[PDB]
Amino acid sequence: KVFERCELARTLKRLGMDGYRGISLANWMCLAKWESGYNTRATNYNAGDRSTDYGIFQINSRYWCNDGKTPGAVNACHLSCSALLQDNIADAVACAKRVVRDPQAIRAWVAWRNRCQNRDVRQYVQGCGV
Repeated sequence: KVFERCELARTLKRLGMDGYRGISLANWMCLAKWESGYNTRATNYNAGDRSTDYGIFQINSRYWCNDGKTPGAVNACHLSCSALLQDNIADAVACAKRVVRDPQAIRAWVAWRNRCQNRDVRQYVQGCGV
């Protein structure tokens, strides 16, 4: 599913993401926007290390979910990577929360550092009623 901007903002809010571990909803929107264009079925293979990024937040198979084909990978969110390709983002949100409970928090995603950090992200939630 490809979410429309405000549709996703309210969906994330309902899921408890607004201010989760100090991360504003606007930051999560900026992350999903740059990672997948709000697309839950997006996938990106990384030929260099044999891992794959899954779903709306492009969560990597090396450390977060199990796809059974990534060498010596672990599964910190304890989910099948398939769970990250659902139209319903509840599991992807639970996993994204798991990711930010680590030392780097939101900085775990390089795309967030490149396109969201120290930037005006207000735009992402404007007019969405969140």
